Amino acid sequence: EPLESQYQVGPLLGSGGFGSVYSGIRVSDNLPVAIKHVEKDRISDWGELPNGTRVPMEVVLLKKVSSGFSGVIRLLDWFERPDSFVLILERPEPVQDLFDFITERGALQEELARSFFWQVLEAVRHCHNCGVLHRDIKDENILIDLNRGELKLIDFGSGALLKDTVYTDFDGTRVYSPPEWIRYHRYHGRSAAVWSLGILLYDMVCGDIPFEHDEEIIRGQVFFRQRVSSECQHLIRWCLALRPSDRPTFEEIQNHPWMQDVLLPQETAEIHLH
Ligand SMILES: FC(F)(F)Oc1cccc(-n2nnc3ccc(NCC4CCNCC4)nc32)c1
Repeated sequence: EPLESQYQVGPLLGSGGFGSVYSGIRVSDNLPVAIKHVEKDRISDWGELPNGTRVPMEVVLLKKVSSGFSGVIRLLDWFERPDSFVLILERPEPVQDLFDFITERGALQEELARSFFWQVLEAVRHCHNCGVLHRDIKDENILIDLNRGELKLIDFGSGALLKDTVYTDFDGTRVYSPPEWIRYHRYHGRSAAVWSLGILLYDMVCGDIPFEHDEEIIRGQVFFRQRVSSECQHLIRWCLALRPSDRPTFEEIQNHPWMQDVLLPQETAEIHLH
């Protein structure tokens, strides 16, 4: 079979709502890869490629964003099996997700959080550009290429095609979901994304997410548990405005005073990762 011969399976890296993910190598050129299995019965959202073939939405979305270079994990190949689909994905090495990174480091220095957050913004802009809404932005779905200091977005399994009309479905992470989802089961793509970016930024500079319960999300009152500059607090509170239309655009986020003078990825690595 074209799967078992082209790739050499290694250790299981993780398992969960996303399926089972294995470390692996492409046998030809020894490129490191990740091998992700999803059972068909466990798949909720289906999509279709330009031709007839019906695939997981995730494959559709990944092909739309996997063109060229970016802060998005590249889809190298996919295979269909009788009861599952198998995805072949890029694997940086060495690598660590941002969740684990924050677990080990605690709250991030603002200089480091600025660099990370900037790269997340460019990746998300890229997705929206390609007509893709990720819908599950959070520290676990962000990989750090430790050598290069480059961040990479992963797991489009809760994603959707970007549209200008309302969304009434959501299967991403609840504590990163906006108050309009909690209260009305309605949200629009960009402003729901910006809310989750606000959660992420708080997570980075405080070492934990700001809200646990539905009622806290709805109240939208932000308490800073760690020392954070006034400019950073302001950006966070702006992303977390209760009224969707009160939140910044990607452009306003990147023109914010706190976002100025970002480090390059490589110097971020030299100063903070090496
Ligand atoms: F971490 C590795 F790079 F080694 O693993 C990869 C490499 C490339 C892609 C992925 N992906 N892509 N979608 C994923 C969904 C879940 C997932 N789970 C294992 C990770 C382990 C640590 N980081 C968060 C989850 N990995 C995924 C995982």
